Amino acid sequence: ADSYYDYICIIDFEATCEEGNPPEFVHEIIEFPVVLLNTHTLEIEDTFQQYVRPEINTQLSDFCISLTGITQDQVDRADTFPQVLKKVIDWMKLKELGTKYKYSLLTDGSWDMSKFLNIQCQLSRLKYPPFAKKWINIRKSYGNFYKVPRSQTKLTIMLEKLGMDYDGRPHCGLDDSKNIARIAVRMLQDGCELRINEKM
Ligand SMILES: Nc1ncnc2c1ncn2[C@@H]1O[C@H](COP(=O)(O)O)[C@@H](O)[C@H]1O
Ligand SMILES: [Mg+2]
Ligand SMILES: [Mg+2]
Repeated sequence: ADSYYDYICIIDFEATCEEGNPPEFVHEIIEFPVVLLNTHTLEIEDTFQQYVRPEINTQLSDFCISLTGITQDQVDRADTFPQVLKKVIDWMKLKELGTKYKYSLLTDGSWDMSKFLNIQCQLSRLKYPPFAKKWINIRKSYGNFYKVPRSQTKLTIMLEKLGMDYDGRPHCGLDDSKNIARIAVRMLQDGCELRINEKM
């Protein structure tokens, strides 16, 4: 398996939303998961998961709660986005990412990590983190490696094509991140050289 990176960090956010995806509703991140994939052992070595308390639209819609399974009380008890991002940065530093170990972020598309983070950093008046400015977009990697159209790189289809079931609850951010990590593991086992393929 490709050992170009020592670790791959999979991040797939959940955000506030309304039914019908209205463009005037401003998204806030409500779940910040990180799955740490060891490229040498091909094991998920560790995970990070925190909910995040939205401030612009504090009350989750019924649609959002139904979609993600995240409840109002779970976000009520959560820390602010700046506090959660601080914890993520600490955790990554603890894992020695970017110092002892070479690493990349891996995502399920541009929206699913970068655009939500971009919106949220605007809202929180934070710099968009340089470490998140490039990533492996696994839909692009999968499409190019298995030679399938974009229509066939939906998360459930990627799993099904490879003889895998979805493990856990779809639209739980940590569970989606884990399933994306499972696909990445199989791609590495299959001989794919996963590489950064998208920049902001
Ligand atoms: N069907 C949908 N309708 C409205 N928003 C959605 C829908 N699917 C996903 N989203 C939004 O996009 C986020 C990430 O999607 P996902 O990674 O599939 O859970 C969700 O947390 C929602 O904010
Ligand atoms: Mg996603
Ligand atoms: Mg998700």
